[PDB]
Amino acid sequence: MRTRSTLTDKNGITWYYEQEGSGPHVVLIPDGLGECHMMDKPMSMIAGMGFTCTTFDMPGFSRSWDAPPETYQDVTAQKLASYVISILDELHIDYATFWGCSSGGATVLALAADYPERMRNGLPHEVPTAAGPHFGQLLKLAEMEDEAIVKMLGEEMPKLGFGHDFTAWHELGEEAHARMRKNYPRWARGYPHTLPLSSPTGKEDLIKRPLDWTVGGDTPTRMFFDNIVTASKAGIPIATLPGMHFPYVSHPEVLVKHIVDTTRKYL
Amino acid sequence: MRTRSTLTDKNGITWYYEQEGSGPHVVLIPDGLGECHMMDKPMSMIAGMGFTCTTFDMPGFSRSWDAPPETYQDVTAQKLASYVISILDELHIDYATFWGCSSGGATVLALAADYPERMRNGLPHEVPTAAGPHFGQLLKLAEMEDEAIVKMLGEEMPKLGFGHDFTAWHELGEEAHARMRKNYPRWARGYPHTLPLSSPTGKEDLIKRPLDWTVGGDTPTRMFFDNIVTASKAGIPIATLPGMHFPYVSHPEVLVKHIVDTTRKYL
Amino acid sequence: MRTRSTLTDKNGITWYYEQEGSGPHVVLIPDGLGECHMMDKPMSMIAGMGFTCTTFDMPGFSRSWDAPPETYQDVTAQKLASYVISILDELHIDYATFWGCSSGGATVLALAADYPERMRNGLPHEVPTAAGPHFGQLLKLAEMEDEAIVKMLGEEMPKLGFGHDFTAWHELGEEAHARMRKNYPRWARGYPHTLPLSSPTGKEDLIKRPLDWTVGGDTPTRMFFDNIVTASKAGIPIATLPGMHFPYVSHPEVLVKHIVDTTRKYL
Amino acid sequence: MRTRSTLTDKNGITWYYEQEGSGPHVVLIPDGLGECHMMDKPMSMIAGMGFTCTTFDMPGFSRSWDAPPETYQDVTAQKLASYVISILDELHIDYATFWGCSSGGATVLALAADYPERMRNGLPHEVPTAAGPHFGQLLKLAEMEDEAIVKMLGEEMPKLGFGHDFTAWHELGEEAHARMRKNYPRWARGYPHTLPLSSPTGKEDLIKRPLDWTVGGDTPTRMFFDNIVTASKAGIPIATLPGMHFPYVSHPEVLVKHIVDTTRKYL
Repeated sequence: MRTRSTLTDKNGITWYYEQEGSGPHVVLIPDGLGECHMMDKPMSMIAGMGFTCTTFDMPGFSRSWDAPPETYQDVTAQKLASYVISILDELHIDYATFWGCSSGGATVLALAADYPERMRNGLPHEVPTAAGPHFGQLLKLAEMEDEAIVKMLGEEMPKLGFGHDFTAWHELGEEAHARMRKNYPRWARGYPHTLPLSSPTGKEDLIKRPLDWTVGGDTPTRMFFDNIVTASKAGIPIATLPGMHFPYVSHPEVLVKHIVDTTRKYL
Repeated sequence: MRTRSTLTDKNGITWYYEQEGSGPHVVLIPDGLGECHMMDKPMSMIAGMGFTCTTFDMPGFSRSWDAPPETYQDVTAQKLASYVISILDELHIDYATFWGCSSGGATVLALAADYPERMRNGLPHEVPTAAGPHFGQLLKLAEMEDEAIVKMLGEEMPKLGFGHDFTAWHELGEEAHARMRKNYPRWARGYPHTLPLSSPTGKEDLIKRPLDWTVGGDTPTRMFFDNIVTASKAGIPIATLPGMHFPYVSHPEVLVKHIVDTTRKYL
Repeated sequence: MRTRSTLTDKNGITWYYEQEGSGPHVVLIPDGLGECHMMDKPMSMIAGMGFTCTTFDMPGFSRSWDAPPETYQDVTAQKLASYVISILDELHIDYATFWGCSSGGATVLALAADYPERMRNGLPHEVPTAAGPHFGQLLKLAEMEDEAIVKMLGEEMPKLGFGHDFTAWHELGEEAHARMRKNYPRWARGYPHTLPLSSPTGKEDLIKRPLDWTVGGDTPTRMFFDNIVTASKAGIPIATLPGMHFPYVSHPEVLVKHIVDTTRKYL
Repeated sequence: MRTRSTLTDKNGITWYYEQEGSGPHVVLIPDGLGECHMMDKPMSMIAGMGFTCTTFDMPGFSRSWDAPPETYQDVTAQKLASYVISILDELHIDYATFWGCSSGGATVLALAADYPERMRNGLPHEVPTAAGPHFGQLLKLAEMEDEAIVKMLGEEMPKLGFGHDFTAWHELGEEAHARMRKNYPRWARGYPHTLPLSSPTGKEDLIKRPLDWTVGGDTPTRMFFDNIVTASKAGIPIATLPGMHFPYVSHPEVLVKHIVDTTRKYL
């Protein structure tokens, strides 16, 4: 069923990746934490609908930890899109539906803007576009702390702040949380400062390929208000889905329903 | 300071009203509960900025409870707008800034659509427009229950669902909560089933007068998402202010700052 | 089934009281708030088991608030016991089971100590014996504040501090909370400073009559730890029943089961 | 500094142990999870008071998991006491103060009952003595589930149920939580069926050595009510300390103050 492997890109990234199913390609880009096990529960549900689903740990994170520092420092949506294109090319994928949340969502936008020939349709979720607007207060200062306390402020927050199902978030498992531990400071040093102003949100870029922009049902309106305003002004289908920042974690069944339903409209 | 009185208008409504300050007129329309004491803390702060602030209990609610049944049964935004115009005329207010949340917001829009000559600028907050767009549990069924259980289901829900400031929600005082208890079943019989369909949200009505549409910063996105989409597509300035459904209760200082700042742009 | 009245005893207290049922007498003494509507749901369930249940508002509180200041200032367990004896005499009760929580529980203990001829068996719940028993807020300080802020510190804390069944706490209804609001400053001025030192907890006094001492199952252990230690060292049957400080509000059915079961062992 | 090593005892247990400081011996036995990193913050604070502190992971758990199945199946307080005696002998500790919570507390009691010559004074906390003196699901059924879901109900419950300082509980770190993951199913299969009944709580056993029995300040009264009743009836010093089930995690400083003060009274 699920297959796992490791492979290297000309960039020097040693990716860990997972695939399951057959049919049209769906690519699940993780959020900033870069832990693809968050997709573990949804993927089977997606693949069962007649799709081959692919995911991977992000460069420098979890089992993709063997990567050059430039791939997880000063990170931009454009660089992440290039990395996704690389791993995706190496996996002999031609053209695909892309899901992404947070920085991954930014990546999705960068994929729509700059590689439209490779996208059937895009699904971004809660894209950060402002300095500080991802959880609550400025993450952009967390880099000043020592690693242990960075991981401790981060793993102490994710449950109530956005991943608001303690049994599911914790159902990710202990090996995954141990990897996320080491992911937190790398994310804080490379993902908060640089990602927000790089999400391509211009009308023409958002319109190049079919785009379904979503927001967490229980997320406070102010966090990703700008997403809604931008999408609706650009004419992008914008909607809410159950959960907050990790709909695939807190509500895997509704996440797969949304993924499949949207993908089916653009086959 | 605060002046209070009771007066009858031609509809047969014996209004209770409050006024404070001097200067341009600001009218604070209550939410569906119709209890104007929720504005008690904000009003002084607004009036201190050089404004005459007027509020009142809604027909059939609290100290305006002595009113004909049609004024609080099968309630529509149009009926509420006519009642507000009546009380505004008798207080001989010519033209005013109007604030309204929920049904009051629906009233404000109805005031923009059908009485634009009387409105200087409008402020609606969290306008109900759908049978499902509400952070409760299908209000439109509550009318089937007994009065006591309607009021107790009511008073248990808005404190965390609609205010999220328990000490502030509760500082309203017990005479006010005593009125609100008796308001709850009347609200359930007359405000959930008829009011959502009646808010005029067409572009043409929304553009007649200056309009600042707001949503609670801490409201989860799905509750009034439609408000955001509609306002942004129509070109209406839309933003978030601290609080949820009762910003004047949970966050009075920022509520008055918002009211004053917006009103000052349109004198 | 319920009968209500008012009557005056020799102290000058104008009591409000309620009675229901027939059979052996059970008297439910309120907690410090002195609001007998907290027993509204339990009483019927007790009365249906073949008992006439009597309750009343405490002197100076709710509908018994027309009372001399001496009856609700510098309050002691002994004074409360004498008042309860007076009201019971006027109601032509000779002999009865007594329930009491907090100061009422203190009253029960004093009734066991000084009026053993009048009680068949006693039930006290979470009797305060120390200064500022509650962990977080020092009740012994509330008297320094003004009435509004006292009532707001009170009505705002009891719900999660004392009941943790919010839907039950307010189904008490509007009038009950309206009375309790005004009860708070009187309780704060008269009940935290003097009641804890007056509970008769000597071995011989606790043994004069059958005594079942209870603590809320969900109460933090330290709040009424002393109750457990004292009762168990004296050989008094001590157990917990569902709820915290207001078991008759949060858990009426198990409260009535406990009252009936214990009373049934001593007719 | 803290010293770390591994060693083998006659039972076939590959123990991981930690030691710090000099002076009289204080031994900190883990709760059922058997993870001694929970003592990481307290130990230094104890050592600074002039004590050599020793702790270890319990057989079959965390870094002591390489152990024969009999040491973590059908676990009794007596077996755990014998294992603890083995590890203390191997570290050539003669006589010491022992702290223990939950099963570790049961062990402490078993050490007082059956090895009193080795105990300076004993400190047990929240000893399980019944199959049902908690709130929710019967722990004795958890073994019927698959390991992943066993770990998932455990890690999802204790943070708010037993160890309630989420920032501290999570401050344990991810390597520790990764070990605790694999600890959960072994605990469920070997610790809840058999342990509650093996704690020696008879008066004669409890009096053999100085014993201070404690309960969590914020623990609900019903969880370890039996502990309070038993200790008070036997004449054992019984008191509350800040926290719930993991005081050394949630409130390390006061845990260390308690350990040191009690130990110093019996040096």
